[PDB]
Amino acid sequence: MASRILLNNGAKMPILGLGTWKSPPGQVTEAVKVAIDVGYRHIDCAHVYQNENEVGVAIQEKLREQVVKREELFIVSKLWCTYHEKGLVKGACQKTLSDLKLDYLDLYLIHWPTGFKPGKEFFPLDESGNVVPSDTNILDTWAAMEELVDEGLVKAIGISNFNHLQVEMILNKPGLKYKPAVNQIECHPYLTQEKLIQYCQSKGIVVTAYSPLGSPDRPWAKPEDPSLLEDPRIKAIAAKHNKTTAQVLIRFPMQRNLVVIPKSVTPERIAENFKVFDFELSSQDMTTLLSYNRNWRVCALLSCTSHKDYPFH
Ligand SMILES: NC(=O)C1=CN([C@@H]2O[C@H](COP(=O)(O)OP(=O)(O)OC[C@H]3O[C@@H](n4cnc5c(N)ncnc54)[C@H](OP(=O)(O)O)[C@@H]3O)[C@@H](O)[C@H]2O)C=CC1
Ligand SMILES: O=C(O)COc1cc(F)ccc1C(=S)NCc1ccc(Br)cc1F
Repeated sequence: MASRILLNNGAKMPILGLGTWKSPPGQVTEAVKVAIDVGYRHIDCAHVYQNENEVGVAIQEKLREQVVKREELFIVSKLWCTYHEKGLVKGACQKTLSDLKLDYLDLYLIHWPTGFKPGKEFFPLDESGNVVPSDTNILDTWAAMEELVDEGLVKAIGISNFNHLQVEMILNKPGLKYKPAVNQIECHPYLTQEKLIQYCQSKGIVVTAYSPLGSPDRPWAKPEDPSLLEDPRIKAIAAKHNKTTAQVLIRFPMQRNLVVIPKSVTPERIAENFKVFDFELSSQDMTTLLSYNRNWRVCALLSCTSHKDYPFH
């Protein structure tokens, strides 16, 4: 399969990227170096992941090594919730740029639709454990994102964890200058996202699927939770194709015209997850995988559920 998808900013985005949430800082530099060596050209980052400096060391070394050219990389990061303020967005982007050793990002996302009170804490809480909101809305945050394009800091802007009505708000913004290029959302066989995907695709927004393996390392995992990688129905499809279950789980979103960003810090798995361009799931395989939907989310957070803009129900 073709390795890149065309965005509505005219640029092409690699459909397979390396995720970096939870990648330890002492491991992620090697992970990214290995990823680039074995063919990855897209890295998904975020300031809140607390490892962009170390990701950046890897990127810079591979650029300095001339393993790749900067134009061939597609580096994504995300504006954290405590920086949804006019006067904070540029500096947040610039900190990410400085950490990543870059002079531009290929794509910068509003990480979650919810703004939180600015300050040192990423999740400022009241004394009863509720997140403390910001008054700033997604439209004003979007205007701030548009300025970053116009200043040359980012080539594309987009959104993440926006629900249907929030995407629509963005698209219906008075005076909208740049449409979102991407909506990055959780998506896998247990949370198949057909409705939100069709809406976004119908509007020309590319969807990136996060947690495609079900985020087995999520810190709130419980032993009784469903496990994609261990689901014998998925293992059976993998066996039929002489591929791993992870490879099926990665190929699945690719054939839905999604971008997908599996995370690993294990060199062998980083390579395994890239070897997904030489096999095809049938339509029956695809529909069978879709049938496993159970509306199950890795990423949700009780402390944020009363925020006016919390996306999920
Ligand atoms: N926008 C947002 O709000 C969010 C964005 N994301 C992004 O999406 C990325 C991917 O999602 P994430 O939640 O990290 O989880 P994934 O679904 O990518 O699962 C990662 C886990 O799977 C393991 N794994 C990777 N490859 C294999 C394999 N071939 N066989 C078996 N196990 C494997 C990893 O282990 P190991 O590393 O030990 O090899 C790790 O424990 C994130 O890292 C982040 O970049 C994720 C959540 C939210
Ligand atoms: O968020 C990520 O990329 C990956 O996950 C995280 C990554 C981090 F570095 C820190 C926290 C999270 C959490 S707890 N994320 C879930 C979450 C955060 C905010 C809101 Br609004 C809702 C929500 F569900």
